[PDB]
Amino acid sequence: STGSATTTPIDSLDDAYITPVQIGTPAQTLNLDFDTGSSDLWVFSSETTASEVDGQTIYTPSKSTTAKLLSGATWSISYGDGSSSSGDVYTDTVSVGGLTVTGQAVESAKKVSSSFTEDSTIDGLLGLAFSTLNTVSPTQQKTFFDNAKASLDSPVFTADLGYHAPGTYNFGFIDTTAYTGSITYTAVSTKQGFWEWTSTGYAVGSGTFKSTSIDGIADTGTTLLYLPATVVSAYWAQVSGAKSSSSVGGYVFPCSATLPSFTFGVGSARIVIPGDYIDFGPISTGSSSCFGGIQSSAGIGINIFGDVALKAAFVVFNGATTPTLGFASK
Repeated sequence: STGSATTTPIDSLDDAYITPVQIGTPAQTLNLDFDTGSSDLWVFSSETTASEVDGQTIYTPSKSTTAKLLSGATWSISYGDGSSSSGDVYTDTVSVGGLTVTGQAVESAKKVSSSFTEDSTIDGLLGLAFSTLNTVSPTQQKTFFDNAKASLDSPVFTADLGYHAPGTYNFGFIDTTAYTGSITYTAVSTKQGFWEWTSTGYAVGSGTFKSTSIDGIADTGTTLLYLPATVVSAYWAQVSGAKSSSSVGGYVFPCSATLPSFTFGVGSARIVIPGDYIDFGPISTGSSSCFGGIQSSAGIGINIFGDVALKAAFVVFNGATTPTLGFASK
């Protein structure tokens, strides 16, 4: 079996991407944030505190003839940004782009943090990291990909995120028309539950490539590219007027600037992030100071190849017995 679904930026800055997911019988369609950095499928629901719901589409399990309360099960998660959510658990039928899993754990929110409430375009998350990170207690639950794996033509999913435009998540096959040249595969560590790999280095604009090992995670659920402070300093040094701002919380730059590209290494291959992808617009409405898309990972504790990097590539999440990651230009 295979599945294929279109993923859409939630706003003009590509702050995140949503993908339609069918849950329950009859189908209830929710727009979820596919997140290769976490492993819970959770949704706004009929159970969510009313004051915490503001424009989102909810899952109503009492209206699904295939929904079953998972007795005694609860979940609670806190994300790298500082947001969180929690509730109970149903099992139900979940389909993505024509691919169906029966008995998927659907985590129903009773509480969500303000940042979720304030984001009317995201109805929940669909986690695609490794199931070892799933927060359901007392019995851990499997991710959608893990449940589907055995049925897929090939145990893979691919992420093809667009710059200011729609893209695609495919399950079970590689669309050879979606990329240029070849796919370079690179080793993955699952020891932290993430799609964790090691980049072979970087370049800034037309500058010389610096060979250096950068350990990080491929994370569709993170907007920006978070790298070591030395690397990030080297990048913003090439932008006149750029500076790290304590008050804003990162590197900012004059909106009139033209940004250089940023290249990262995958083995001997190279992925080029166009400079336009690194512009996240005014820090506040009407300001001529703009927020940068490459930021320091110091104090995160891990480097993050988020959307800024991944949308410059066709990315293969290979879930074979020994997982690997593949990157191609497009």
